[PDB]
Amino acid sequence: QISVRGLAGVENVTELKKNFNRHLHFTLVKDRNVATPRDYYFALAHTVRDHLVGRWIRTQQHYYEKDPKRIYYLSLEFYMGRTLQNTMVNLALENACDEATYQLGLDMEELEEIEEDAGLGNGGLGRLAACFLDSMATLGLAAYGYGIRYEFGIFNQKICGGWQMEEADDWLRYGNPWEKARPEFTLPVHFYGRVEHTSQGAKWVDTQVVLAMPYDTPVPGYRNNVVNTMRLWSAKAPNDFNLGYIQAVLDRNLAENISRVLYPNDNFFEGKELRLKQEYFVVAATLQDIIRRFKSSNFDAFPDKVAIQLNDTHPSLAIPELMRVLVDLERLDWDKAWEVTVKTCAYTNHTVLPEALERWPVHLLETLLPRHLQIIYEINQRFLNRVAAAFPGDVDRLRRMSLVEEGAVKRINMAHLCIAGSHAVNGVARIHSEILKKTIFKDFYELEPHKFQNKTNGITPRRWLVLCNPGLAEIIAERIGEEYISDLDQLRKLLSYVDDEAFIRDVAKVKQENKLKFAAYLEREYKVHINPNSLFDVQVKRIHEYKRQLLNCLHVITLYNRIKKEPNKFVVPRTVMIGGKAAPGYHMAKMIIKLITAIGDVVNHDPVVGDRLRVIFLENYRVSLAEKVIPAADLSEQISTAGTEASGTGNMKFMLNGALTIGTMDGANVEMAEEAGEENFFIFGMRVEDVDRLDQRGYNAQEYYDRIPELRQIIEQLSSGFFSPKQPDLFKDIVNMLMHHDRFKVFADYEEYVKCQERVSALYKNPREWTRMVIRNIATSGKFSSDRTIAQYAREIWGVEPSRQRLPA
Amino acid sequence: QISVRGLAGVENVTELKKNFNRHLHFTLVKDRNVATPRDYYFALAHTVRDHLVGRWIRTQQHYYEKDPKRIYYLSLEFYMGRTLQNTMVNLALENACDEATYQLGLDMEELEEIEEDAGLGNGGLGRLAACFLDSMATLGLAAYGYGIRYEFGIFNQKICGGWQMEEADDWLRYGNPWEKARPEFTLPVHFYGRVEHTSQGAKWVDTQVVLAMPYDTPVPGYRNNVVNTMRLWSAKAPNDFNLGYIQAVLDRNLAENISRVLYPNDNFFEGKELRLKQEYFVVAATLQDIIRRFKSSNFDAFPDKVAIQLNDTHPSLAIPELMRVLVDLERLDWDKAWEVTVKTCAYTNHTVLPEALERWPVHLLETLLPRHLQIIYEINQRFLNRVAAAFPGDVDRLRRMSLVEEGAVKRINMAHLCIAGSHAVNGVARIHSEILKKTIFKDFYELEPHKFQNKTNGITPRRWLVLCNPGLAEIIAERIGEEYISDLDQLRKLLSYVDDEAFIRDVAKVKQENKLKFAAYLEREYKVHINPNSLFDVQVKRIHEYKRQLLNCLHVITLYNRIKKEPNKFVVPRTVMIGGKAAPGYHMAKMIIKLITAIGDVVNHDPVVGDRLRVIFLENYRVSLAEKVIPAADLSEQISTAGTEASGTGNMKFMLNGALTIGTMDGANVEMAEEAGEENFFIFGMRVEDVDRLDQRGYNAQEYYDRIPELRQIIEQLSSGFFSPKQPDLFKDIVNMLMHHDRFKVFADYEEYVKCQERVSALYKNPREWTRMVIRNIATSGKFSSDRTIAQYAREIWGVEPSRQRLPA
Ligand SMILES: Cc1ccc(-c2cc(=O)c3c(O)cc(O)cc3o2)cc1
Ligand SMILES: Cc1ccc(-c2cc(=O)c3c(O)cc(O)cc3o2)cc1
Repeated sequence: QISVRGLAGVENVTELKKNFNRHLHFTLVKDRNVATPRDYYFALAHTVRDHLVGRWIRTQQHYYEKDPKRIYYLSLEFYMGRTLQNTMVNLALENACDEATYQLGLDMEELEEIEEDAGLGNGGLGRLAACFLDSMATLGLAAYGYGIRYEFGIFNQKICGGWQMEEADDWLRYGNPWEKARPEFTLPVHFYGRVEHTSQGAKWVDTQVVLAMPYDTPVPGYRNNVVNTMRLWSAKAPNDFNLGYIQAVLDRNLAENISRVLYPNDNFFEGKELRLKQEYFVVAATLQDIIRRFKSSNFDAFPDKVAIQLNDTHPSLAIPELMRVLVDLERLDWDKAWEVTVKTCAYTNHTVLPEALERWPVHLLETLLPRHLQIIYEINQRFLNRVAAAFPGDVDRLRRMSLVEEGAVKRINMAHLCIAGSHAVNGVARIHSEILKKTIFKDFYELEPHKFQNKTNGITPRRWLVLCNPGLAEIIAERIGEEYISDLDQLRKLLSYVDDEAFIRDVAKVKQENKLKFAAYLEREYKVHINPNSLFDVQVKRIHEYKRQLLNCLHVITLYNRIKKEPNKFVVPRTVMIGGKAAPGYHMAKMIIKLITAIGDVVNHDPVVGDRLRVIFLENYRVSLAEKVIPAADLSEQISTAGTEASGTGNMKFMLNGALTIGTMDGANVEMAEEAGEENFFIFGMRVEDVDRLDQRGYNAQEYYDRIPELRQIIEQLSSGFFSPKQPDLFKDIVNMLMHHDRFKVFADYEEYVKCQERVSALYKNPREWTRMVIRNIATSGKFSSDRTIAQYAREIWGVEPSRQRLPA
Repeated sequence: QISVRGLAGVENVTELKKNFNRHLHFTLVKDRNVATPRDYYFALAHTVRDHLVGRWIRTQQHYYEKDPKRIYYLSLEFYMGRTLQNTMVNLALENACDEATYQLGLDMEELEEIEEDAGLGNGGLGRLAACFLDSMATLGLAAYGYGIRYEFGIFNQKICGGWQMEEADDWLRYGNPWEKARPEFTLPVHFYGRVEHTSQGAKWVDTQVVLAMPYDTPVPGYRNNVVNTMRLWSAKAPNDFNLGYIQAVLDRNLAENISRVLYPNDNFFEGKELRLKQEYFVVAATLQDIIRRFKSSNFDAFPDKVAIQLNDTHPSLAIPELMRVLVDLERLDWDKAWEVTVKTCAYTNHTVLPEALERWPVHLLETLLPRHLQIIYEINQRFLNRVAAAFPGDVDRLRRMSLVEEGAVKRINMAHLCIAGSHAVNGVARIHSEILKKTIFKDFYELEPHKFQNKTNGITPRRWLVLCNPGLAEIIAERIGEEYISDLDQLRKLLSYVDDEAFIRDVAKVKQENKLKFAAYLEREYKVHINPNSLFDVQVKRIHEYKRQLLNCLHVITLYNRIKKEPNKFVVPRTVMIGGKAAPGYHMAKMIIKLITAIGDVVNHDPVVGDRLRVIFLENYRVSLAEKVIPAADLSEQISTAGTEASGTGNMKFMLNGALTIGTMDGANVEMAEEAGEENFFIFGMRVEDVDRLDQRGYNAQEYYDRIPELRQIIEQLSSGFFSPKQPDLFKDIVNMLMHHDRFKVFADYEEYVKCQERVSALYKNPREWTRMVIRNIATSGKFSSDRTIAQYAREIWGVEPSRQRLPA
């Protein structure tokens, strides 16, 4: 129907239908009479997968022929979402498949909805990995995603009585048609044991073996016929394992638990053994695989053929592991092995928040990875010797920079390990990268300034525009062509259309259609009635104190109280939608969810309010829900305390999809405002500098409570039980935190937020000027493409040249 | 090459090759350069599976159209072995696939060897299920095998220092291409809880739910285009299960352990909770499925549409479960529900050995299945009331016949439950069925003589002749045609060829070729040197006291001692091969294995012996090894104490494949000797009557030790450490048992065994007369086809007529 979805040729369509009917019969062992919609999804999935195979084989063949430098993206998270539509998009099969299925009397949209999300990630960090894979394939890089095939991904979130409940994400129940098991590439991973010092170096012995079995998933580039690989490792017990008999067999589960479940913490460190096992498991299996590929091309050339990107410190053990292989197994001298390691590895930092910092107790590493600890101590000694030589007598520096933290229990700072063992350390937005150099890694910067880079995050415009927002994609394509999808900078051409009446009409029309479709989706799946003519005010992201959903809650209650004070005065109608998962053990995050729903219970049922104000908690926020709600959004809420949100990526998704941003000068917000112009952005609140000023003198929340009557009223309402009639003291922990222990200074930004929100409403009253500002945002969103990001990684870190040239089909 | 393997048409071969190359590419994502032999096996497996699909869909469709009476074979064991060759055989694709693969430069035989056995069984009972499925498909019955998809089947057996070691049978590691998951047919199974008595009857509440997910495997009939279903249930935890968070996810394993591992006990009851869970799980999921199919055709008609065969007492809970559904859920009156149950269910008994009898502690059923216990007590009360009325004043009868056994702990006799709740009780050989009526079920017979039947066991001639012994199949086909494969009685026509020089030559030639091939197989896979001109003396079956491998050991040591006494005297050369698995906790069985190997260590390394005597323990005896060694055998050892082996089926396999039988008048041996003639059988030892005579007066083993010098020498050798120089007392437990606690009277049969073995050797010296006797055996083996067995089940128990008519392709 629409052009950017590709051609529906008579040949293609005939062929797709034939193969659909083939798979239904032979693959699914079903006829048309007994088939469920799930069968139909599977038939289509297999049919589309068939188009990947040739390209997948050719691409891997090609990388063998040409032997390019290989990029290894190590992450414990790949937040992939659904694969079907994305595959169709990148292969240009969407319209053909739409037509083929239509003729079979099926709605492709309905079939797409049957696919489970591969939710093998928590949030930003995980989704960045996913976007990166897409971009790396699109830019023709010989790149491999390496991670863990979790049996269970991020929990499914149910709301029960306004509270979050967690359900196991059994995503593999019905099978995964996208993966291919490679049992022939199974590799041993070792744990426990002890170190033995012989004549011929150190030997790790008496270990427990877990096997790592790889599953390969294709990563198609955008219309270039490149298909890269995501390899995820599954834990399998050896056959001699525990080998009364029955219990031995049952106890194989112990070993296989390693790949069982994704830890559901966002920007939080939990020092659990099972977590460390996951970290070693992925690192050990990957490095063996890397080295095997390399040897089928001495170690001098390793860094010319291998780049390893560490996604946060989660795979930091790659550094000691690479040393261990090089020193203990390959018998290189320390210094040479170290050179190779440093020149191979690069570290991306994702946050400065201290509770996220991985600091592993020594006693844990001692038991689990005895050899790796020795190697870490050796790295620490040699590193600290360089520091001593550069800064003679600066004993405090030595203490601050040590990989080993002294204290109650000794810990390893994995971030320090990463900086020491990497040739490049990058942040994920300009302000974040600057903060790293100014604050938490100041000492490291002073020693090795050359290591520290910026690589501002991005999002794939494939998933995050073409896929989720085809109507916007099309109207843009009608003006400026299709080239922009793989070259997002071309969106600037839209600036010359800012005074075009037809384009203004189109932008606004697409937004209205998206809103209608989302409001419909709500009624179908979660029976709730929302006004589509209202401003869609959405905050979707993990629930955190630092992300300040609470600040949003305060505004929501403010609007409510203002309506009640003056019922018969006009206000711009809003639907306020907040969505996100709390980590299961994060009490405050779980309380915030409850507050959100508790406000809804009051606001949504007040006759005086009408449909002027609605508060909706979006249940089970995940990738596939982001694809629905983001296109439908008017106002993007990016309201973290300045200095807390390293980058964000949600911010970029909304900008690309025609929502305006209300936000702080935090993370990539700063660069978005820079690109679009401050006049086209609803910037409010303290800057980083302001927060520092407040910290130096001390943050007294009472002062704000005393001086802002509107704020006082809200706190009195929370305390007295206005929002919890049956349990008047329900929200005492919220009030107490805001008043006495608020690290994120919610009250400090309250006044500027509310005022700035008034300005949003004022602009919304003028549809034409709203839409013109929207155009200025979309048209300057080009920088925030992961294509740009990966291009910068490739040139400035990995030392490879990206390519837009197509492989032969 | 050979005719019974079907046509290799130019069209067929071209088509198979095209589809092989298709699957390699699309299914396995491999090209010819990277493919392993395992890939090639998989490509062929998928290609052959493609030929099943059409027939599978049509057959199930047909059963919906015609709505025939449905047979449900409930077993906890299906010893299927490999599927590929069997599928090819039954579809007539063998030669075409041989040709197709040959042209692709591959050896099909090598690819076949890559397939894992589906070892979801222990021995006789399990293999009988498998043969039955084949026969039921071949005889056009609307039949379904129902069982458990164990993640791990019967352990793989390694010999280490002459001792059995067990390894996990991880048969699903590389995937199973034969199964199809049916998640849409997932069903809840309940455990624990408590009973609540309301106004409207009893209610089972507060239960723990496990889900049962079915996997369907095709069962092709022989060349009739019928494909029946084996449905095996897998345990899956519900998503709300245990739903800190991490542990909850990990604890899903608890629930899934139900389908994890097959209990590796042969004819032995182990009263473990996990075992009872397996028994309820398969019964609960199956009965729901049966009832669902039935309702898509009141309960009056259930037995006209449903037969349920219980394979031993393992699925005895089907009786209380059917009552529970009918009474508690469907709200039928007790008496009517009972009528339906009895008319639906039939019980096959597999042994009289008391340690095999399932006697479940009440406290276990009380906790796990509270409602089923109440129903059992109710059955018991009503049953005992009928007994009281028939035998007034016979209080002892009441005690003997009770479903509930009084004692230290109360137990339920599941065999009593089965007799009470079934319209038919059958043994598995004439002598066994008679023993049931005379001894262990005398009381039950006296009450309901009409219930007790015989159904002598059989083996499928497809697997056990055509598949494993194509050369024998062919030479038979050259004379009498191919019809015999589905009508084994036609083998009688071979009696008219007993004096044909050409046929005698052919029978002997095939035997020699089989021996050469097996002797080769030994060298390749287990580097050992055997004389192919020797008599192949084989005993393969589970290791048991009752099966008397020990008696065989005594003979072996006797031959050895005789050679040593007179080195320069001629003896017929023998290779003695004993194979079988011991249950992991069966100490005596594990000692016997050790003795066997210990004899080998002495005999096989004695220079004086030469190649006149070799003792080989066949490692990892399983279905696929039976297919190799049985065709190669000359003498079949069936030497159980009379009254112990209910039937046996190994006996029949050897008879079909041109080995002579040395054996006791036990089990089906009696009928084999009857069919072939006693003069064509090496019958020795006590009859049942003789054993009874010995028991009445008492078995004193000392008497035999005192009177038989040859026997005394052997016992002195065992005791003094002739066979265990380093550990002189290794075999004290063997000696002590034989002397003082031998339930199986090894010494009593010793003299007649050795003498009868002398007669075997004498006949072997005359090849022509040996072969003529072989022909008389093969030619009278027709009765022992499972086709005959199933035909008798169908007519005399199930009330359905078998059919040899083909379905349209
Ligand atoms: C700034 C900031 C960041 C993260 C957190 C956080 C995140 C968690 O997931 C979390 C948890 O699972 C258990 C717990 O006891 C505390 C926790 O705290 C708090 C504050
Ligand atoms: C006649 C007869 C039959 C079966 C057995 C038998 C079989 C077993 O599997 C077994 C076992 O696993 C553990 C054990 O302690 C004893 C056992 O005894 C013994 C004698």
